[PDB]
Amino acid sequence: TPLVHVASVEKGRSYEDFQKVYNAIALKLREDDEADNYIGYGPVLVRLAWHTSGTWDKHDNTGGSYGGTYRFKKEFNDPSNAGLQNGFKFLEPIHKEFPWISSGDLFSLGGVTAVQEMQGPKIPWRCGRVDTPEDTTPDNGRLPDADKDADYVRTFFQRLNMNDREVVALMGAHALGKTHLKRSGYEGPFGAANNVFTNEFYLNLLNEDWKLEKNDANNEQWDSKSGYMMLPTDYSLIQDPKYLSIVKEYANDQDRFFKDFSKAFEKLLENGITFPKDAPSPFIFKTLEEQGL
Ligand code: HEM
Ligand SMILES: O=C1O[C@H]([C@@H](O)CO)C(O)=C1O
Repeated sequence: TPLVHVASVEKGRSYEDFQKVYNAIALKLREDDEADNYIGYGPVLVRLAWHTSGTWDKHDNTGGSYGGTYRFKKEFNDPSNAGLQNGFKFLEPIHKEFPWISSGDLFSLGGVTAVQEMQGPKIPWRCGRVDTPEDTTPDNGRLPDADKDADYVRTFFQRLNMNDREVVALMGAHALGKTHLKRSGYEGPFGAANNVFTNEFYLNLLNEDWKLEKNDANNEQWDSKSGYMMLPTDYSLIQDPKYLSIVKEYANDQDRFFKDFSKAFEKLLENGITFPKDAPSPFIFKTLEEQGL
């Protein structure tokens, strides 16, 4: 039997405590509005949560969000994580304000807060991740390659126990922010609204005119007449006929896309964690806007 990670709620903490940590991330998001040319820290926090979760292997329960291992040099220096140090740095003063929260809880809560605060769906979220030692840090190379096709994508995500719908849903996070040539070898915004969470990823894939080109690091990307880009793995969602059908469904139903993404994103952030029968129910946090804050 693989490793077992039992959710253990930070001693004495309840929903109100975590709503505070959320509110502090949310306030700071509002505050550092100007970053990445007025994109903000929203997207990088969404990406930080996915990457700290996306090391999971279903086969042996190694990696995943539970251990908060990104805080160790091997994981924070992962070439795939280039840039994410900004997300870490952003969450640093949050963690000094709320030092009782585990690292895994913080990184994953950062992703939740970012989505909700960019007008994304509500993402139920559970506390109880527990910091694990350095020797538990997963090796580099577990996050995906961008220069690949649909067959790669489908296989890759099987290791995260994600099916076709879950893959297409999670990839709509590429409505957010942009690629940076210095970080990934790709350059450009994915779409128009860079820090507002919509189903624009699917609509753009279908409606724009894309042209495959070599960028300034000699990597291939799909470039639109409108000035957007897609990764080869992004564009594969319309080259594969099963993916294409789901792309069309999300392009044509914002509510279903929100619903599906919420489920898949909670699932991604919870993979590898055992929650006790007596654990609290997932928390649905209020936005600042819903609190009047
Ligand atoms: C086939 C799978 C995926 C590949 C190959 C991939 C690859 C990439 C690359 C190369 C970048 C640009 C990094 C940079 O230069 O700043 C990027 C950005 C981003 N990714 Fe993905 N990604 C994948 C799936 C996902 C998923 C599942 C999520 C979250 C649910 C996600 C969220 C993001 C976000 C928010 C950004 C923009 C961050 C920013 O603006 O700094 N990606 N992705
Ligand atoms: O959301 C984002 O945050 C980082 C930026 O803040 C780094 O300074 C980034 O790349 C985004 O698009």
